[PDB]
Amino acid sequence: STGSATTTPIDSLDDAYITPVQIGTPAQTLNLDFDTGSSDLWVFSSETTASEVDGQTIYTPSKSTTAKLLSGATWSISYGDGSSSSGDVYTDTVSVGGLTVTGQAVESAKKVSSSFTEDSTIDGLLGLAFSTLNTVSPTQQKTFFDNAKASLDSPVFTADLGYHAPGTYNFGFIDTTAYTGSITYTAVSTKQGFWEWTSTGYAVGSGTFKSTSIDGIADTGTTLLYLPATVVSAYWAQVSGAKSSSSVGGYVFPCSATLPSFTFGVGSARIVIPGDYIDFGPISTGSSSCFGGIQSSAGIGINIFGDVALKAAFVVFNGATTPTLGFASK
Ligand SMILES: O=C(CNCc1ccccc1)Nc1scc(-c2ccccc2)c1C(=O)NCc1ccccc1
Repeated sequence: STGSATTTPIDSLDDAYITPVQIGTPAQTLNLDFDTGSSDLWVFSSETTASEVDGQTIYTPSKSTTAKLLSGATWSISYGDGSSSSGDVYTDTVSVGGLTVTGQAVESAKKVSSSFTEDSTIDGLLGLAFSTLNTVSPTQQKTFFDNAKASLDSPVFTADLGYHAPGTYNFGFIDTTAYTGSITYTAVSTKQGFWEWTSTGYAVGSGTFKSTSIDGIADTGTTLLYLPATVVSAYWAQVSGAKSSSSVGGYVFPCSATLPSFTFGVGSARIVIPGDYIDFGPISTGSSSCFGGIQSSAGIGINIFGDVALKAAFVVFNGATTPTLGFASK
């Protein structure tokens, strides 16, 4: 089997991408944030505290004839922004572009934190990291990809995120028309539960490529590109007036600037992020100070190749017995 679905930016800055997902019988369609940095499929629901729902579409398990409460199961997650959610668990039928998994754990939110409530465009997350990170207790549950993978023509999914435009998630096949040149595959460590790999270096604009190992994760659920402070300083040094602001919480730059590209290495291959991808607009409405799309990972503990990086590439998440990651230019 295979599946394909279009993924769409939630706003004009590409802060995140949402992909429609069918849950239950009859189908309830929710727009989920496909997240290769986490492993829970969780949704706003009829059980979510009413005050914490503000425009999201909810899953109502009582209206699904295939929903079954998973007895005694709960879940609870927190993310790096201090945001969180928790609730109970149903199994139900879940489909992405007709690719169907029966018995998928659907984690129904009883509580969500303010950042989720305040974002009306995201009805939940669909995790695509490794199932070792799934938070369901006392019995850990499998991701949608793990449940689907044996049925797929090939045990893979691909992310083709657009810059200020829709893109595509494919499951089970490689669309060889979606990229240029060849796909360069690179080794993955699953020890922390992520699609963790090692970039071979970087360049800023037309500058000299620096060969240096940069360990990080391919994370579709993170907006920006988080890299070591030395690398990030090298980038922003090329933008007149750019500086790290403690109060804002990262590098800001004059909105009138033209941003240079940023290149990262995948083996001997090179992925070029155009400068415009690195502009996240005014820090507050009407400001002429703009927020940078490349930021320091110093306080994170891990580098994150988030959407800023991934959207410059066609990315293969290869879930063979020994997983690997593939990157191609596009
Ligand atoms: O958690 C993820 C992937 N899920 C991102 C997500 C999606 C929707 C809503 C909320 C979050 N990736 C990882 S791995 C490690 C971190 C991290 C980040 C900051 C501090 C400590 C750990 C993050 C993460 O939270 N990414 C999103 C993010 C939020 C705020 C600031 C930077 C990055």
